[PDB]
Amino acid sequence: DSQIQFTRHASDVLLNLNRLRSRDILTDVVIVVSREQFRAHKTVLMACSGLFYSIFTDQLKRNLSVINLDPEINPEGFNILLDFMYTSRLNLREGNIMAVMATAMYLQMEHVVDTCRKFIKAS
Amino acid sequence: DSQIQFTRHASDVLLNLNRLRSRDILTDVVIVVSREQFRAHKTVLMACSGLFYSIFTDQLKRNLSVINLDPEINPEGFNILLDFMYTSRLNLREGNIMAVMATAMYLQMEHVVDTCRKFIKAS
Ligand SMILES: Cn1cc(C#CCn2cnc3c(c(/C=C/C(N)=O)cn3CC(=O)Nc3ccncc3Cl)c2=O)cn1
Ligand SMILES: Cn1cc(C#CCn2cnc3c(c(/C=C/C(N)=O)cn3CC(=O)Nc3ccncc3Cl)c2=O)cn1
Repeated sequence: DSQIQFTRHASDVLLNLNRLRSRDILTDVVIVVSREQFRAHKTVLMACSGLFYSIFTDQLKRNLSVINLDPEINPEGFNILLDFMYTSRLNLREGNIMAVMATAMYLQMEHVVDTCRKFIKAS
Repeated sequence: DSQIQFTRHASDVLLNLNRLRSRDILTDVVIVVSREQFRAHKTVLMACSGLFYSIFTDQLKRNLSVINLDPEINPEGFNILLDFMYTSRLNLREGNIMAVMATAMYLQMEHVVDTCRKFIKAS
């Protein structure tokens, strides 16, 4: 009938999902990146990453509780991207850009990769 | 270091969460409303509703897979609100406003209740 749009709702949801992550509430996977580990919600990972979408949509892998990433992936770059997934904010710096871009390619995050390219273009 | 804001990210996440709901992927609770049932992600419910937050944050209830709502709750009003949670869009109409408002009070959704009040004020 009469539709009403709430402009802050999606950001408020994402904030609250991040609050749950910070309390480890209903997290259902650990992502292992070399010597570090990061806990998350599979649904958020799938929503933000083609790699995680492809993993958890397969019935064969959906119920995995631990995912080991490629040993070459930089844990800092992963952490930057995980925080982006839950905040919409990307901490890109000359000192991290290459690792973040390579990690975003691996995670299949095309908009982040494109933004990294724009960052390179802007020096 | 250098922070970059992605303005469409939160809405894109929510869209993808709704796509998962529509495929029943990683849904982990059924909400029973009289003769109808609705499947959802607990994390989204907790993010959007004080009632569901209070239920699932308690360790006693966190692992419940079925929640029976009060038998007085209107399934249409619940469905409208569940769709709002996953879309940011509220379908309010003269024919549903009272049931939606009462349901939003029960679900502890203050911004929706306030919007219902504004709808009443605007006739
Ligand atoms: C080498 N290389 C490959 C790539 C790539 C790619 C394509 N690509 C696939 N998938 C994606 C993104 C994405 C956005 C991330 C961002 N902000 O950049 C989020 N996803 C998951 C998704 O679409 N999930 C979904 C779909 C439908 N229904 C339910 C769900 Cl959960 C995404 O960008 C970059 N470099
Ligand atoms: C009788 N009556 C009582 C009320 C009420 C109330 C307060 N109230 C409590 N809770 C809420 C809302 C809310 C917004 C919904 C909307 N769009 O209107 C979302 N929540 C869950 C939440 O804050 N979750 C959360 C918090 C912290 N950390 C993690 C998480 Cl998941 C919320 O409005 C209305 N009528």
